[PDB]
Order: sequence, then C-alpha cells, then structure tokens
Amino acid sequence: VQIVYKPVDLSKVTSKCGSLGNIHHKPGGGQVEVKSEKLDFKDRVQSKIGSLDNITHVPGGGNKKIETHKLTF
Amino acid sequence: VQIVYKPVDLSKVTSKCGSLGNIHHKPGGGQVEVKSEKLDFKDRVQSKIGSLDNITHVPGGGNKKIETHKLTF
Amino acid sequence: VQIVYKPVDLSKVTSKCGSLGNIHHKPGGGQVEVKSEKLDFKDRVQSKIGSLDNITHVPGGGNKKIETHKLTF
Amino acid sequence: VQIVYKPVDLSKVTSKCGSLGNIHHKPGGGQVEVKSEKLDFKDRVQSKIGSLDNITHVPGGGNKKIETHKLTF
Amino acid sequence: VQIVYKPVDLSKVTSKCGSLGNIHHKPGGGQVEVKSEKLDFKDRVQSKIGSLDNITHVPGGGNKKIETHKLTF
Amino acid sequence: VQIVYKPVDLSKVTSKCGSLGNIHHKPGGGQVEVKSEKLDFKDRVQSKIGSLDNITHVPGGGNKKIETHKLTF
Amino acid sequence: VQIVYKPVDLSKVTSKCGSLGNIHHKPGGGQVEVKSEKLDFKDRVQSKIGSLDNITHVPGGGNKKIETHKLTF
Amino acid sequence: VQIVYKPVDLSKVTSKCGSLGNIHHKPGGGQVEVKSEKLDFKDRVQSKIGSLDNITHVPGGGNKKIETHKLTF
Amino acid sequence: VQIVYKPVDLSKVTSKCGSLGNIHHKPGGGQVEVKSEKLDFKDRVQSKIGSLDNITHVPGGGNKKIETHKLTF
Repeated sequence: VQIVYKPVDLSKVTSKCGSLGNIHHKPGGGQVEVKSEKLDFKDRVQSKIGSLDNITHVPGGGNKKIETHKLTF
Repeated sequence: VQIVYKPVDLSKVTSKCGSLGNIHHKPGGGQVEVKSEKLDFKDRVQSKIGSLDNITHVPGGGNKKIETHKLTF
Repeated sequence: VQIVYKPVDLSKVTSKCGSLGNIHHKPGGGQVEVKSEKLDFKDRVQSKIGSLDNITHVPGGGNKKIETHKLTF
Repeated sequence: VQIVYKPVDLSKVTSKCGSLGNIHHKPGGGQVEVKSEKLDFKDRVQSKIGSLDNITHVPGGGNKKIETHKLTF
Repeated sequence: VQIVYKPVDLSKVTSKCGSLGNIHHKPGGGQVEVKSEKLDFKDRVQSKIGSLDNITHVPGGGNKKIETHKLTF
Repeated sequence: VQIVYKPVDLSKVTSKCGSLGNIHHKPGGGQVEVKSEKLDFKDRVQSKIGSLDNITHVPGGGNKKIETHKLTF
Repeated sequence: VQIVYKPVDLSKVTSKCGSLGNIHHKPGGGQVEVKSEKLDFKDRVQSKIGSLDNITHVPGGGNKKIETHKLTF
Repeated sequence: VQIVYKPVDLSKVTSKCGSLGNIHHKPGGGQVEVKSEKLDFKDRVQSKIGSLDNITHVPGGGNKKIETHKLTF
Repeated sequence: VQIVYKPVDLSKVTSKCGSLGNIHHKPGGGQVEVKSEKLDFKDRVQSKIGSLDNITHVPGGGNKKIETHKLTF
C-alpha cells in the first residue's frame, strides 16, 4: 500500500486593531454579609466568600488556530 | 507498505494593534463580612475570604497556534 | 515497511503592538472582616483571608505555539 | 424617698457601605457680574461675592447618636 | 433621700466602608467681576470677593455620639 | 441625703475604612477682578479678595464623642 | 481743498466666559481601506489618506475686530 | 472745498456665558472602503480619503466687528 | 491742499475666561490600510498617509485686531 499525506496550509488568521482601551472591570464593589449560627457539617467544606477568580483579559490579537493532522494505518 | 507523511505549513497567525491601554481591574473594592458562631466541622475545611486569584491579563499579542501531528501504525 | 515522517513547518505566529500601558489592578482595596466564635474543627483547616494570589500579566507579546509530533509504530 | 435611675442601653447604630465615590461638586463655575454706581450707605455693610461657604461632606459613616439623661429632684 | 443614678451604656456607633474616593470639589472655577464707582460708606464694611471658606470634608468614619448626664438636686 | 452618681460607659464609636483617596479640591481656579473708582469710606474696612480660608479635611477616622457629666447639689 | 479725517473709535468688543471645557474631537477613529489595482496616471497626483488637517480650536476669547481707514485723494 | 469726516463709535459688542462645554465631535468613526481597478487618468488627480479638514471651534467669545471707513475725493 | 488724517483709536478687544481645559483631540486612533498593485505614474506624486497636519490650538485669549490705515495722494 502507498499513502501520501501531503496537505498544504497557506492560511492567514489575522486581526488588525487601531486602538483598544478604556476598559473597566469592577467585581464586588458592593457589600457582602455572611452570618452563620449553629451549623453542623458531617463532611468536607469548600468555601469562597468575596471577589475571587475574576479575570480581565484584553489581548491585542487573541487569535487561535487549532490544527490536528491524524493518520491511522 | 509505504507511508509519506509530509504535511506542509506556511500559515501566518498575526496581530497588529496600534495602542492597548487604559485598563482598570478593581476586584473587591467593596465591604465583606463573615460572622460565624458555634459551627461544627467533622471533616476538612478549605476557606478563602476576600480578594483572591483575580487576574489582569493584557498581552500585546496573545495569539495561540495548537498543532498535533499524529501517525499511528 | 517504509514510513517517511517529514512534516515541514514554515509558520509564523506574530504580534505587533505600538504601545501597551496605563494598566491598573487593585485587588482588595475594600474592607474585609472575619469574626469567629466557639467553632469546633475535628480535621484539617486551610484558611486564606485578604488579598492573595492576584496576578497582573502584561507581556509585550504573550504568543504560544504548541506543537506535538508523535509517531507510534 | 428612693429613686433608681438605671436605664441600660445596648443599641447598635450601624452603617455598612461597599463603595462611595464619583462625587462632583462645582459651585460657581459660571460668570458673576456686580456693577455699582453712586450708592449711599448710611450704616454697616457686609458683602459676599463669588463662591463662598460651599461644602462637600462625604463621611464613610456619618452616623449620629444623641442621648440626654436628665434627673431633676 | 437616696438617689441612685446608674445609667449603663453598652452602645456601639459603627461605620464600615470598603472604599471612599474620586471626590472633586471645584468652587469658583468661573469668572467674577466687581466694578464700583463713586460709592459712599458712612459706617463699617466687611467685603469678601472670590472663593472663600469652601470645605472638602471626607472623614473615613465621621460618626458622632453626644451624651449628656445631668443630675440636679 | 445620699447621692450615688455612677454612670457606666462601655460604648464604642468605631470606624473601619478600606481605602480613602483620589480627593481633589480646587477653590478659585477661575478669574477674579475688582475695580474701584472714587469710593469714600468714613469707618473701618475689612477686605478679603481671592482664595482664602478654604479647607481640605480628610481624616482616616474623624469620629467625635462628646460626654458631659454634671452633678448639681 | 481741506479734508479733515478724524474718525474716533471708543468701541469695546468683549467676551466674559465662566468655564470652557469638556471638549472632545475624534477624527478618524473608524476604519479606512484603499485598494488599488492596475491604475494608469499620465499627469500629476496628490493623495491624502487617513486623518489629516483636523483642527481643535478653543480660544478663551477668540474675538475679532477688523478696521480699515482708507482716504483716496 | 471743506470735508469733515468725524464719525464717533462708542459701540459695545458683548458676550456673557456662564459655562460652555460637554462638546463632542466625532468625524469618520464609521468604515470607508475605496476599491479601484483598471482606472485611466489622462490629466491631474487630487484625492482625499478618510477624515480630513474637520474643525471643532469653541471660542469663549467669538464676537466679530467689521468696520470700513472709506473717503474718496 | 491740506489733508488732516488723524483717526483716533481708544478701542479695547477684551477676553475674560475663568477656566479653560479638559480638551481631547485624537485624530486617526482608527485603522488605515492602503494596498497598491501594478500602478503606473508618468508624472509627480505627492502622497500623505496616516495622521498628518492635525492641530490643537487652545490660547487663553486668541483675540485679533486687524487695522489698516491707507492714505493715497
């Protein structure tokens, strides 16, 4: 058996931006109150309170190319 | 058997940005209170309180190319 | 058996950014209060309180190329 | 005569505020013209002209408790 | 005569503020003109012209407790 | 006659403020002109012209407790 | 012949402005694309492309007096 | 011959403005596409493309007095 | 012949401005693309591409008096 696997990729993924700005992200600028009395936990607790895991993501490009070349004989 | 795995990549993934800026991230500028009374824990506790794990990510490009070349025989 | 594995890569992953700046990150500029009374813990406690693990990441490029070449005979 | 004056005060006066801001006070940004000719004052003059006695008052709390305990025999 | 004057105070006056800011006070950014001709004053003059006695007051708390304990026999 | 004057004070006046800032006070950034011709004053003159007695007061607490204990026999 | 040319000018051209501001001029914040193929020019070319010759003019007065005194004998 | 040319001008041209502001001018925030193929120009070309010659003119006065005094003998 | 040319000018051109500011000029903050293929020019080319000859002019007065005195005998 003869197999030729010769894909050719000449693609452009392109982004052009004049200006990118004046971006405001303000998570949890408010008021958070947690009051707990006489609670019973028989098993594990994970607790997050406040302003956690917030992201501001401002890439000047942020382009993605995902490319799988799989040959199975 | 003859296998010729010869993929060719000439791709461009490209970003052009003139200016990128005036970015504000203010997580947990607020007021947080946790009051706890007579709580009972019989197994492990993880607690995170306040402003944790917040990210400001401003890459000038931030482009990604993900590229898998797999041959199975 | 003959296997020729000759993938060819001439790609570019490219960023051009004119200016990148005026970036403000202020985690936990607020007010945080934790009050605990008569608590019972029978097993491990992990506690993080305040402003922890916050990130400012401003790379002039920040491009990624991920490229896996696997041949399995 | 026996007098017992035994009031007990356990009160809370409480204020909780997440964030307080972006406050603009601009007294007398306008145009003020006073033109006086041949006036006669036989008695005292007080004159205030322009932008006087303006207040910006931004307390983070600003709570008031006023409490009079008067016993007259 | 027996007088027992035993008022008991356990009060709290409390303020909790996460963030307090971005406060602008601009008295008399305008234009003021006073033109006076041939005026006659037979008695005292007080004159204030322009931007006087203006206050910016931004206390992080600013709470007041006023408390009078009067016994008159 | 027996007077027992035993007022008991356990009070707190309390402020908690996370951050306090970005405060701008600009009195008399304007234009002031006073023009006087042929005026006659027969008695005392007080004159203030321009930007006088303006206050910026930004205490981190600024709490007041006023407490008068008067016994009159 | 006697010619007496005695024009008298006591005029006032006057502007009084309290405050002048918050002026935004943003020419060419948009996107401009010029694509040219196989064009033939036998004589001179002037080309302007983009954001050119734009003016922001904010004079605090900006008054004009134009005054011609012509005597022809 | 006797000619007396004795015009007297005592005029006021006057402007009073309290405040002048919050002015936004945004020429060419849109999208401009010019596509040219196989065009033939036998003679001179002037081309302007984009956001050109735009004016924001915000005078605090902007008064004009135009005044010709012409005597012909 | 007697010619008396005695024009008398006592004029004022006057500006009073309290405050002048917060002026933003942003020409060509957008994205400009010029693409040229196989063009032929037989005579001179002037080309301006981008953000050229833009003006911000904010004089505190900016008044003009233009005054021509011509006597022709």
